[PDB]
Amino acid sequence: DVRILGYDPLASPALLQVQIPATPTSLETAKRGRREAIDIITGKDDRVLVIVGPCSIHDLEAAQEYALRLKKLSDELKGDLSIIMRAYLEKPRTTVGWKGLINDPDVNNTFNINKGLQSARQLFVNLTNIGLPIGSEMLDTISPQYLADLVSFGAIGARTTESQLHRELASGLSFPVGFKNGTDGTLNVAVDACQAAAHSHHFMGVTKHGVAAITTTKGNEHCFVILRGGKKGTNYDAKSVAEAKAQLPAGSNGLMIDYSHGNSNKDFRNQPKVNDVVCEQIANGENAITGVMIESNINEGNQGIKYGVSITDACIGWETTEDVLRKLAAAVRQRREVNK
Amino acid sequence: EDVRILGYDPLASPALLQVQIPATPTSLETAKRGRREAIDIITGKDDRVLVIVGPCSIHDLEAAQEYALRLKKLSDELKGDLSIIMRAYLEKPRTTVGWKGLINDPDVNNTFNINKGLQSARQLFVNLTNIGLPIGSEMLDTISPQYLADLVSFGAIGARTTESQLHRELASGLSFPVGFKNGTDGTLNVAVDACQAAAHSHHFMGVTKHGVAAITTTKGNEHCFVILRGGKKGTNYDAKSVAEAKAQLPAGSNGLMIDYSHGNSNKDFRNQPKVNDVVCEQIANGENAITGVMIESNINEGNQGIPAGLKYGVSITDACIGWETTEDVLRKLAAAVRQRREVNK
Ligand SMILES: [Mn+2]
Ligand SMILES: [Mn+2]
Repeated sequence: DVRILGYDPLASPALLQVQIPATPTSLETAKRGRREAIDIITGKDDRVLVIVGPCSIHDLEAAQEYALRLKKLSDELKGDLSIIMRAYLEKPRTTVGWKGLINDPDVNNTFNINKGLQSARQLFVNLTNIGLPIGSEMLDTISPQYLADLVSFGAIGARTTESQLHRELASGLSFPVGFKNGTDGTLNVAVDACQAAAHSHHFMGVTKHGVAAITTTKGNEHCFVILRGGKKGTNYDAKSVAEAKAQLPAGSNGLMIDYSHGNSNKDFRNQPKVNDVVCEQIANGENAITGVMIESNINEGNQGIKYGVSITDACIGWETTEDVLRKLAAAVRQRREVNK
Repeated sequence: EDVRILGYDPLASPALLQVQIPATPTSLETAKRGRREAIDIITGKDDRVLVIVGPCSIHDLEAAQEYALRLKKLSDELKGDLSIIMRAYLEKPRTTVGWKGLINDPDVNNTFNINKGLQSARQLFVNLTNIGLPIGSEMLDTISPQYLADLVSFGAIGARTTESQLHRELASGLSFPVGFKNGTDGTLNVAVDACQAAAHSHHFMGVTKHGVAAITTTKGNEHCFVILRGGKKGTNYDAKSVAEAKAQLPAGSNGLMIDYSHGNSNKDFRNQPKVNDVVCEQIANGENAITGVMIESNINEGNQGIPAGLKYGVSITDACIGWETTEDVLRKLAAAVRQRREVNK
């Protein structure tokens, strides 16, 4: 163990669940978010599933203010959209950099992971307690034990969609999982991931009491592809969606399109333009698009190391978010008309 | 919660398996020797080539022992020129599903007896190193290295997990050199990024020798290096891909390793000796950035499906070159190493 500096004690998932209990509203909300998201990706419901909110959460109170606005918009638009807030705790870096709330909640390289996990669960409880479902990237394979009861959607990021460990993980999660296409912009690895996660897996994993055991999973048939561009180009357009559909196996779930990341070409101000392009497909009868993902915050833009502004990727601001989501809802309505 | 968890089965702790299947003094010295030689070669202290050679995966301990005996004998002959580490790969990343290796399902019949897999794996690693033959394996699982690390001289992160922050974190705490493969699309940037990330100290949740989760702090691993293994945009073992790979290395970079198989073989194990010819030509001509090579090699060539009913010493995963071809390839590689010395004086 020449490269292990040490091991510091860790509260067990079960312990944290008792110390920071979910409310009845919190649990009911998480269940509802899962039902609603399942109905949309499997084509039972004709609304669009929207995963919308910050790139990352670094500020609990700001996240709560944002949740309150989004919960109100979600009440306004619920005939047409099912909204789940991005409450992303874990951030994959290109090389190194802030990994998120769990890993370093004080954002100052002290890495108080126990406090991160307490802040993470108190956050998840606080958001779901106002009746808003939340979603997060499942990067760490141990973290979900601490938080899964509160979560209605999980994302596997572009850099881990190929990882057999993350496909294993997804195969045992109690909620829908969106696998992002690879960083090269092609979808094959995400389709492979969905198939893989749909099978039963055996692997070593951590229990609620914090010990390693052999886990057997059931297989997760609520996995879907998220289109998020990449080096081969953006993939939110009708030609990219036609190629995507051409590649889907029998049994596939609906596609989600991420407006941000590679689909925004390094410019958050592109997300409303992606929205216009996606809305046009939907409004003209595209039924394979069942989800969108949007990086949105109280205030727009980003910053390196200001209230309600991202410290990771740049987001559209609140007012733009309203306009984007109202436009999406209307495209949903128009699609109902086409389908009559 | 746990609606897609069918159950948890008990697992022996790493410490417990370490006591039940102890490493011999020879095993431990061999693992340490293998790390020293590999460090010396990737950091440019020694002018031999590091060779990671052997089966795609191990599914048969006795065939693995016979392969190891022939390999050790060859390694004694060519040790002036080549530092050889056996591939004893226990964990196999699949395109979708399929046999994941000896740990996951050692009986190869979907019974998934992971306790027996871990015992077979560790017994295997002790058997190989106990003849003085150092071993390597892909570090796919972030928990299994606790069972096995005291015996390992080289760790690989597969193309499919080079971008994964968990695997960069893992590598940053392993006591041996780690090779990151370029991505499946054939580009190198993600491997260079993985090496830089693994060289840093990380804090993450991990499993201890006693089998409980705790927060791990690593030191960072300065012995990570890039393995060129081709991919969708084409093969990358030739002199121009090598020059373009050297152009992207940051200051402080370790030497490059070229994988003859996988993406650099174009769907055909018969191409491994042809990649050898091209690689040898660069080495013999003075290329000092190429410090390692990787070869998928078994007692017999080709591969076979799973029909108990398996033919002896044939791969049940990727196709390999057979033993005879291997001896030829390595002899020729040794020759190129000697020629390089002549060019460098
Ligand atoms: Mn982002
Ligand atoms: Mn292979």
